[PDB]
Amino acid sequence: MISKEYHIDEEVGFALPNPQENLPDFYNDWMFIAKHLPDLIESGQLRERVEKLNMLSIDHLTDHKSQRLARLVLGCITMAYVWGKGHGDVRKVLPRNIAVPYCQLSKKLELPPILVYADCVLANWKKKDPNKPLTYENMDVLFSFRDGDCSKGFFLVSLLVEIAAASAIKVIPTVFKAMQMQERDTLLKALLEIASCLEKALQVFHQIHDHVNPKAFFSVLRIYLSGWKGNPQLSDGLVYEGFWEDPKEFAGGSAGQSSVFQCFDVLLGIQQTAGGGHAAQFLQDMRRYMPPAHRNFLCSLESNPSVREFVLSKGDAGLREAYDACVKALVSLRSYHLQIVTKYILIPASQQPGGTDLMNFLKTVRSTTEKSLLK
Ligand SMILES: C[C@@H](C(=O)Nc1ccc(C#N)cc1)[C@H]1CC[C@@H](c2ccnc3ccccc32)CC1
Repeated sequence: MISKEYHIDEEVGFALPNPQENLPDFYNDWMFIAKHLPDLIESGQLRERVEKLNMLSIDHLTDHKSQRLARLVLGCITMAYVWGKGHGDVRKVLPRNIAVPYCQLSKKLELPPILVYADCVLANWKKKDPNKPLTYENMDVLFSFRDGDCSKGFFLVSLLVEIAAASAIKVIPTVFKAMQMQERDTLLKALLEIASCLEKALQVFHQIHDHVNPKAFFSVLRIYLSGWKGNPQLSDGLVYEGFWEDPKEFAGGSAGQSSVFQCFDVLLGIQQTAGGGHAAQFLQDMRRYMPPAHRNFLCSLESNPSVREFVLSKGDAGLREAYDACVKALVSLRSYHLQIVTKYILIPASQQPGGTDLMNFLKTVRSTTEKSLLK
């Protein structure tokens, strides 16, 4: 069984299980804004509310989950204050009232003060009826940016795929032991179970199409998931008033912050972070934007001896086809993602009178995965 000190749930994997929906009543003022970003934005009174808050303390955030719930709240608020209505009227300074508690709550959690995927996907969800299983119709998110930003779709579908991969994560310890103990039949069985679980994860990703439409994602939701690294409209980054003196640059959320988007490449000995290509560095950098425990899990995989070198050594066609199945499944997940980015960005972007740096990254990530095959 996997170590609980990495905070992987036998059931939900890298998602946070049964996330806190409510902060202690001390924090009712934060909760009210995050619950109503749509309304407060469209009114034009979102910045008014934030600027009129008191500097609350983080010291009443006790349990890990209430701390994770706060970080999701402040991170939604921060993106709303910075980006506004999403049409270019931008704030370059985050008020102490909010920047200070946020930067504190982050340092405690080892995360940066910007909304990351482990916020708005892994900790942003509830099951309506506890007894029923984790299907979309039984699920909701906790927070959103504008009406019809399709944020429910993009986050829950992401999350479901994360859950679909939990099944595969479960097996990783079975692999490394079979190598350590030289149990070949057992290793093959495992690689096949893992491959099946990613074929499953692909069918879940297909659900994307029912719950997101192109116009809304390109023009709206993309705006609120943008950060301030290499961004022209915030050339130097964000001032976190009262916590840091200078403005700091921080990246927008991306699929690259998903552990699952990394853990299997690493398991299979695909050197995504070596060699140093633009894409290679970007995946290494986003590891620092993951929960500390989850960054630790990936790093300790690089520490175990290579699954690729072992399979290559044995001259065993069954192990090769089995290893190939896991690699081919990942190629499917990258190819489907390429299809999604076409439908959801590049086409819309061609209708408004960055966009493509993302495609290169995935053509590279895919080409590096396809070249990691044997037969
Ligand atoms: C929809 C997609 C996403 O971008 N979510 C997402 C949601 C919110 C933010 C933010 N702020 C950023 C990102 C998710 C994550 C990637 C995943 C996937 C694709 C390709 N290759 C894979 C390989 C192994 C496992 C999963 C893979 C598909 C599901």
